[PDB]
Amino acid sequence: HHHMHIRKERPQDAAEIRQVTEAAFRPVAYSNQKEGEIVDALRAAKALTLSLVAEEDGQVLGHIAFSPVLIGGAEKGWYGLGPVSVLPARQGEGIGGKLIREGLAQLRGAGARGCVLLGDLGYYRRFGFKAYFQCLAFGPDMPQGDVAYHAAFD
Ligand SMILES: CC(=O)SCCNC(=O)CCNC(=O)[C@H](O)C(C)(C)COP(=O)(O)OP(=O)(O)OC[C@H]1O[C@@H](n2cnc3c(N)ncnc32)[C@H](O)[C@@H]1OP(=O)(O)O
Repeated sequence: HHHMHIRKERPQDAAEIRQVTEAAFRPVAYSNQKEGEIVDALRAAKALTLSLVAEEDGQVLGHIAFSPVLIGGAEKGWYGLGPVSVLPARQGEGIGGKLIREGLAQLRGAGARGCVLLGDLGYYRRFGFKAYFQCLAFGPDMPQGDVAYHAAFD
């Protein structure tokens, strides 16, 4: 019962998810510390498409959010990945990678057409993202058009 496992969030997790998110982003120099707010706003708007936690000994160690993105104003089965957050002390152990791979697998399994993200130049290549935006297509390549994240992201 000391094993880490990944599962979908439940309503009872909201405070802890936000605590982990805010801890992860607190020292991030370009962060305006809105990532916790964003997750909660996505949830409030029913736009938190997928929300997974990594849990061990009843504690949330990490979290990932996915939400729909519009392309040229249209819903085309594309999602944005983020935020993803792991407790600072438990980073560099593969938790983030496990959350990302599992989240992508669940999106694909539910009929998604692709995922986009903004982030580190090289890290996300291990999940198939290719290069602003990085993109992972589950079928045809990403259709052209302005990418808009949900209003929660501002
Ligand atoms: C799209 C977005 O959401 S961008 C915003 C991302 N989130 C943040 O910036 C918040 C602060 N940062 C974090 O919370 C974390 O650093 C995250 C979520 C980005 C990554 O979570 P982690 O659990 O540390 O991810 P993970 O362990 O899979 O990989 C991190 C690095 O540790 C390395 N690593 C992990 N496990 C091992 C291991 N057993 N041996 C050697 N290296 C390892 C990884 O290769 C990676 O380094 P690399 O990019 O040079 O290859």
